[PDB]
Amino acid sequence: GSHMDDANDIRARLQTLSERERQVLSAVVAGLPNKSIAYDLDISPRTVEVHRANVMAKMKAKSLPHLVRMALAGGFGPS
Repeated sequence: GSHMDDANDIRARLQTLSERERQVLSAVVAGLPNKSIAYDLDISPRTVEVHRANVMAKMKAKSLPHLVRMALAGGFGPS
C-alpha cells in the first residue's frame, strides 16, 4: 500500500481524496496547462500546483503519467 493499487480501488480513491483531486485530476487526465486546469475547476493555477502535488502525493500516485494512468487505469479517462 505504498504506491498505486488495483484498478477500481484507484477510482473509488480518486473520489475519497477530495474535490482538489477529482478537480485537478479530471484536468490532468487530459494534460492541459496549469492555468486552464485551475480555471477549469474554478480555481487558481497556484492552487492546482498545491492540489496536484498533493493529489498525486496522497492519491498514491508518482508523476503526471502515473496519476492519469491510475486515473484511466480505473475510470478517470476522458473518451
